Amino acid sequence: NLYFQSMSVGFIGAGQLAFALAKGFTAAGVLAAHKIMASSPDMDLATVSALRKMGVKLTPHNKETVQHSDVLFLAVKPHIIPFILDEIGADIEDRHIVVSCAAGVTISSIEKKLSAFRPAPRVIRCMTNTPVVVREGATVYATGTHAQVEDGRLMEQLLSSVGFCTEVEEDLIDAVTGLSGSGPAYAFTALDALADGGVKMGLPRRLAVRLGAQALLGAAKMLLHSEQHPGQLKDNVSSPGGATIHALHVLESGGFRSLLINAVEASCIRTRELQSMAD
Amino acid sequence: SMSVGFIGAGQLAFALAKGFTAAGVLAAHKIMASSPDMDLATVSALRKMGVKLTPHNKETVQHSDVLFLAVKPHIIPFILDEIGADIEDRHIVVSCAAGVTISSIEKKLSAFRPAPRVIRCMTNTPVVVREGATVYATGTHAQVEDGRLMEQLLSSVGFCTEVEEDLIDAVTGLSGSGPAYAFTALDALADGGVKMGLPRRLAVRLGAQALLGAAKMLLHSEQHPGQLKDNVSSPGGATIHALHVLESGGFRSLLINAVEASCIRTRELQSMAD
Amino acid sequence: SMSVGFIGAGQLAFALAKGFTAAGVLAAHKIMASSPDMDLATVSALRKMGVKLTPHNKETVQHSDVLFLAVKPHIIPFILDEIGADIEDRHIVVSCAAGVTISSIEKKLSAFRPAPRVIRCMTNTPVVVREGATVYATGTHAQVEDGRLMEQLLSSVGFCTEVEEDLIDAVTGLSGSGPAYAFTALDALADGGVKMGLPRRLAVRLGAQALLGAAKMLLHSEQHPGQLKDNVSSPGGATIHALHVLESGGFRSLLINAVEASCIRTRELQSMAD
Amino acid sequence: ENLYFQSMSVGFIGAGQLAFALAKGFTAAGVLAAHKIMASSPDMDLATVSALRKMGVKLTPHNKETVQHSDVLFLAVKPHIIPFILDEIGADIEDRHIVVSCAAGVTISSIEKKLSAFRPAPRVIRCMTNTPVVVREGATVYATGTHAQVEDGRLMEQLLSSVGFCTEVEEDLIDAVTGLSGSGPAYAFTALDALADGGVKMGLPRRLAVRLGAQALLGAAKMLLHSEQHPGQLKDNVSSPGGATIHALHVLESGGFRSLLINAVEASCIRTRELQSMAD
Amino acid sequence: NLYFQSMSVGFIGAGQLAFALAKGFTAAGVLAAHKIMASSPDMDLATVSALRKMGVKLTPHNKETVQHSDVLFLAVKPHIIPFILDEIGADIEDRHIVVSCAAGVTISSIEKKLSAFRPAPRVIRCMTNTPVVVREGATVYATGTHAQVEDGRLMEQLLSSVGFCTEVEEDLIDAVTGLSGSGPAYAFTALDALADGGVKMGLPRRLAVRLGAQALLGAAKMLLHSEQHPGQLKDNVSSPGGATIHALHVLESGGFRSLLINAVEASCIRTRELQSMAD
Ligand SMILES: NC(=O)C1=CN([C@@H]2O[C@H](COP(=O)(O)OP(=O)(O)OC[C@H]3O[C@@H](n4cnc5c(N)ncnc54)[C@H](O)[C@@H]3O)[C@@H](O)[C@H]2O)C=CC1
Ligand SMILES: NC(=O)C1=CN([C@@H]2O[C@H](COP(=O)(O)OP(=O)(O)OC[C@H]3O[C@@H](n4cnc5c(N)ncnc54)[C@H](O)[C@@H]3O)[C@@H](O)[C@H]2O)C=CC1
Ligand SMILES: NC(=O)C1=CN([C@@H]2O[C@H](COP(=O)(O)OP(=O)(O)OC[C@H]3O[C@@H](n4cnc5c(N)ncnc54)[C@H](O)[C@@H]3O)[C@@H](O)[C@H]2O)C=CC1
Ligand SMILES: NC(=O)C1=CN([C@@H]2O[C@H](COP(=O)(O)OP(=O)(O)OC[C@H]3O[C@@H](n4cnc5c(N)ncnc54)[C@H](O)[C@@H]3O)[C@@H](O)[C@H]2O)C=CC1
Ligand SMILES: NC(=O)C1=CN([C@@H]2O[C@H](COP(=O)(O)OP(=O)(O)OC[C@H]3O[C@@H](n4cnc5c(N)ncnc54)[C@H](O)[C@@H]3O)[C@@H](O)[C@H]2O)C=CC1
Ligand SMILES: O=C(O)[C@H]1CCCS1
Ligand SMILES: O=C(O)[C@H]1CCCS1
Ligand SMILES: O=C(O)[C@H]1CCCS1
Ligand SMILES: O=C(O)[C@H]1CCCS1
Ligand SMILES: O=C(O)[C@H]1CCCS1
Repeated sequence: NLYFQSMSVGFIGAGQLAFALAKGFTAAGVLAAHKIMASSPDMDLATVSALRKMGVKLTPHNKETVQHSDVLFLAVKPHIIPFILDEIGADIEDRHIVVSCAAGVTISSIEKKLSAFRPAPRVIRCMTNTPVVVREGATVYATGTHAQVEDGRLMEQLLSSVGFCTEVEEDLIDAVTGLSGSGPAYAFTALDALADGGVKMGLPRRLAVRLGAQALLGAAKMLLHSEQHPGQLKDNVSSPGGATIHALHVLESGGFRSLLINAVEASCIRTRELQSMAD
Repeated sequence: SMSVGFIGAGQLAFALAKGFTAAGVLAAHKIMASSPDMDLATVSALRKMGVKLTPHNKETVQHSDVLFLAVKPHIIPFILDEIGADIEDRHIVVSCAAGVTISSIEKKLSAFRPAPRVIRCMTNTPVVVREGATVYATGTHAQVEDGRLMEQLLSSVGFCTEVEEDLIDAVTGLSGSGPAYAFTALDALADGGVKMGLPRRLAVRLGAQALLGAAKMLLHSEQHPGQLKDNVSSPGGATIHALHVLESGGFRSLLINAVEASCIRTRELQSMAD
Repeated sequence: SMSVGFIGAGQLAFALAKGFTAAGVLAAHKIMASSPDMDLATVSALRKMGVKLTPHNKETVQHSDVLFLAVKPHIIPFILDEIGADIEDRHIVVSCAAGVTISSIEKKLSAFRPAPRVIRCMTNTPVVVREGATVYATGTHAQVEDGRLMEQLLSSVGFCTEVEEDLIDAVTGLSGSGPAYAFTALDALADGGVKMGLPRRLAVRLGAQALLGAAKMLLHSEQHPGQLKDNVSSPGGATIHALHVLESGGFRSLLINAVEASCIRTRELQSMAD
Repeated sequence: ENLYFQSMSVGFIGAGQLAFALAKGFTAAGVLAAHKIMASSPDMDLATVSALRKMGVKLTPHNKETVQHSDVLFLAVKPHIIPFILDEIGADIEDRHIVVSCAAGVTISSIEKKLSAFRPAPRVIRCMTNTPVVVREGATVYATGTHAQVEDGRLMEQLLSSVGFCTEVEEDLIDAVTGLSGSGPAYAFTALDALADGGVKMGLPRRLAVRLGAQALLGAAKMLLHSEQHPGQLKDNVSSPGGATIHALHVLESGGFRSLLINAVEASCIRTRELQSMAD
Repeated sequence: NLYFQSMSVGFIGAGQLAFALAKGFTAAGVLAAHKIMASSPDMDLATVSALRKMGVKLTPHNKETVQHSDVLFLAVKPHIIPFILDEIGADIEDRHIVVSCAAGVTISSIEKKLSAFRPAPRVIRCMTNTPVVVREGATVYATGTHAQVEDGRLMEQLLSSVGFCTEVEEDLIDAVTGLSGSGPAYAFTALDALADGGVKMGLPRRLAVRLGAQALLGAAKMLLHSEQHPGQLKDNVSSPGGATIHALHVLESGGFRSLLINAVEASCIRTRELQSMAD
């Protein structure tokens, strides 16, 4: 029974993430679409067209988003953030909570830019992922220097309506980016390959995609609702000498586990590397 | 009414001049190319087509309105110092050299006359069959009509779109080097056909036709390349068995490696220039 | 004046009917296709084009002069037992099924009427953009004009040549499965473009255009694919660096592996049929 | 012929494998009398020295004697020895000398800098050759230095063409030539050893396998040199569809055979550049 | 000063090998081109066009080649040999020496076919390679049951005019096929790759191809003219710590030697496998 009646939300940037969050927020019923505004310099985007059909207000002018909004999501690519902050810094007011969703971009770099215009900008940094669009996101956030305690509580309330959400220290966010930020892409890759495996063994592609996705969804839910180690859940599937343990062996023979560690590491390191180039 | 020149009379200049004249947008007599070796195979070819040839880059500049630089990247600075005093208000200088930045070209030419009109492009050899892939970036002093003239000319020999200059090194790694990746693949596919009993000539023809048709399908489709792949393979069938052996060798990762390596080498060469 | 039927209304039947009608060689109303699932996506598409649809394979046979079999290979014997008593002296039966031999088809149809006119072909999905690659072999009772009619029809949607039947399983591994190899390559090349900073849409477009143009160059050239590769790479340049990383992963061997695996699976499936 | 009646005196500083191979080639070509060649080394107990002596080449421990004897003077010592050599006999280089450095990686610039401290216009040529000059099938490139006369390059090409292929190049290609044709014979000997092992594994006597493998390589190389066709086209002409050769080419491809040869040319070229950076 | 004045040579098959041998024989001066006849069912072949320009007599009819010829080379693909022998078996005469160049095809299988028409066919089996076209071939031959001692001597004389030639026991020929029969293709592959290596390091392709080919030619000649082991010749190239030994290491790290053994083995095994399918 959650609903933010006095809250206006804006998105600077109207792409994949702004669409996913706006769709998730409106489906959760915590925000009416007409209380959301998004800005983009390209109104011929498929996400812009989708946001319009939801009822979200659209404008080319970032200043209009700022003037409309209380909670302001920065949903542009990381290298665009400093340009955005230069553009609307003079328009940030005491009432604004600035939530940066940009990969890698530090609270410090945002606060430095905005502080040149008005002291004490209220800044929150978050890392989320596209499954907020089906209200099953994974979101972490860190509060900035001037964020009030009620600001973090409000953001956790809002972002919990579209999936898991918890506060972290900011120095964990680049690693979260490599795990759950990039994570859905690892899963989409895995599901494409599992479906290819099903097709190879005789299944129609449509059925293979449905079954592989249901298997992943079910297993993830089991782990979330269980207190047992994933190794123990794995042990429950494989009967001695059976089909599953034969398949697990071929995964191990290819270093399957190491590839996933490699992936989380590479996304995290690239996230750190990009920000060091920014600074 | 346009007059076009090429500094350099090698593979790219031939490919572009053959495409332009085949497209009809340019008559061979409006094209002049220069090279210090007038006994080159490509120079002989351009002569048969009707293109004017000269050893003197100054003559090419004097006749051209649009001037293409089609020499190797390390030669661009030498060329710019030889012809810089000959550039005029009318000239559009189109650099085709891999890696060479608009800034480096504009710096050299500005020592002689301010506001040189510079465009940088990355194209590829299939312009010779009017199926090239071309991107271009406009310089500080290019007029808006300069970019439109450029896009009109290069669209006649393939795909053409404007990009920001900071994308061009990556384009080089993808569509600039791309034809070589395809020629390697076609040689190997033909070897596979021969191993399974096909005459070499038929294998080359079938492999090339298969790649051409698939590329055309993807260009004409709004569907994802993975969806088009799913349409080929029946469950349990021959295609999905072959796709597995490609995946087992990391086929996808090799092509990613290639684009990266070409792009990185392009960036590395230009850092050496600067 | 020709009437064409398809038994099966799936991906291949759609692709061939779209190519035929786009080529102008066949009006959509002269084509009938049958399928047991009239709520298929491809069946809806054929209906929009003007193709006649029916659930009854007998109706397709009754209207067709040329009859394409475009069902999965394990279904061919079932189809031949359902329609065998309906084949006539006028019919040319064109089997498109992977692996299925002319001998197996002629044996089944001969139980009903002697001298069935049978042609086996291997084509691919790019017939839908009239750039298919098709081979065909004529059966024991096909007249000489039957092969010429077949080549005329299939040349309208791509390359077409007659082969001995014992080459068709290898052709399957090369140009039949080939589009899937190209779609995989194009997905990966686009990923490489994105890694180096290109938007995904531009990377897909440039990669596909590069492969299309290179394939067209090879088809229009008498030069060896290795010679065309040599023309792309400058000494020390970006392309030769990328070619090295392809060679280091055994890129060529993977494509040979793929053709072999598809051909072998085709042979294996037909041995299972027999 | 014309070079023979030129009665050239040749010297080698260094009496090792390259000096032996060149001396053997020049004398077998009839361009030089063995006794018009002089070679020096501090180690007069080397096998190459005994072979040179048996040939009739003049041997001396004293590099100055080689210089004074010579009209064309080959520097055939290890790359890191070249600067010591140039310090030692630099004062003995005369205006009549053509100094030909064979040393891997050593630049014309580095040599001219040493020698210019003594006479102002030392005539320097840099070359890269290989051991098959010993059977007059060498592969040789050379670049002319700042003060080499046009006749000096032509004389050098005449001389080195008598023992194989020879062509002028820009100096900045020579490190790459080193990795290809300089080191190349060692790749070929490795390949010939391995091909012979393959012959032996399949049942051939070793002597026959070595002979057939070497003859195969020689004939294939000669074909390519005498053909205007691409090596891939010549390869295509060997393999029938489904046949033995295309099966063998597949297993080469599956091992990255091509990439190994690229790796080798690269590795030798890079090592050549890396040593010279250590020098300069 | 060799010349076979009373010898007429025929080729059944007018493809790559017939062209290479006819070009080699005529360049050696041991045969006039007009004393050579070749037959093929396809007179629109590039090799047929090349043979015509040399002066070689051409016919579509294999029977004409047989009637013209004394020495008859079978230069068709191995699976065509039994069809050929059926076709012209009745036309073999006492004077004919039948030389089969077909990979894998045994003397026994040829003699069995031809003996059904006339006893004691004179059969020689040979394995050669395309460098006979530059008179640097590598050829072995085995004499059949009814070949006279002068027949082998004559064939060794003829084939020695286009390269190395020696007699072997027939059971060595499949292995020779894997080594020197297929060998030129291994070399063309190696030269293409070496040239790519030169281009990568800055050489023009034309120069790189010329230098790589000269290097291989020179090294092979050195080995042929030396009594030393190839390992010893290799040692003479590499100075301690130098460029060559660095390159040899990277070849060894990739198992370069094993790939060449693999190749000879695979060609030999395929040659045996094909013939077992023939029989
Ligand atoms: N897509 C994902 O999976 C997630 C993305 N993120 C972060 O969200 C941000 C955006 O990601 P996507 O939405 O995927 O990017 P996207 O590229 O889909 O949308 C980007 C939007 O920014 C707009 N834009 C460009 N310049 C602008 C300007 N000057 N003012 C306003 N809008 C401008 C573009 O027109 C486009 O609408 C990035 O920083 C990314 O790290 C974080 C979590 C997950
Ligand atoms: N060939 C390709 O696939 C493409 C090449 N490019 C770029 O085009 C340029 C040349 O490419 P290619 O034509 O392949 O090189 P190329 O080597 O075939 O032709 C180069 C031409 O420049 C001439 N040249 C050398 N010095 C000269 C001088 N001082 N004045 C005038 N002409 C001179 C050479 O004689 C030769 O004719 C390079 O910058 C390359 O990056 C870009 C896209 C594709
Ligand atoms: N899709 C491709 O890339 C190509 C496929 N082929 C061959 O074409 C045939 C089919 O290929 P796709 O169209 O991809 O299969 P598909 O599965 O897309 O269409 C198969 C059609 O057969 C219909 N069908 C099933 N049982 C039937 C019956 N008893 N009577 C009539 N119709 C029936 C199915 O309902 C479906 O519409 C296969 O033999 C395949 O080897 C050959 C070349 C290329
Ligand atoms: N061996 C080869 O394959 C080729 C060698 N080269 C170059 O030729 C040069 C020598 O090569 P190798 O003859 O193989 O070396 P090597 O070591 O066989 O002969 C070197 C000779 O230098 C002599 N030497 C050492 N210090 C000396 C000094 N202070 N004064 C005079 N002589 C001295 C040694 O005693 C020995 O006789 C090297 O620079 C190498 O890069 C280049 C082309 C091919
Ligand atoms: N190309 C090579 O590197 C070498 C090939 N060989 C052997 O030589 C034989 C031929 O090899 P290539 O010449 O490369 O084949 P190829 O395919 O170049 O020439 C084959 C010739 O046979 C002709 N032919 C087909 N049916 C015929 C018939 N019924 N009567 C007469 N001629 C007919 C074809 O029209 C063509 O002219 C094969 O058995 C092969 O094993 C042996 C040593 C080396
Ligand atoms: O014992 C096994 O592995 C079976 C149970 C899980 C699916 S297969
Ligand atoms: O894989 C399949 O189902 C067939 C499709 C066309 C070539 S093989
Ligand atoms: O490799 C090269 O020399 C350039 C050719 C076009 C793309 S990069
Ligand atoms: O077709 C082939 O591969 C044979 C040719 C000569 C060596 S084996
Ligand atoms: O010592 C070395 O390896 C040099 C001699 C051969 C070419 S490079």
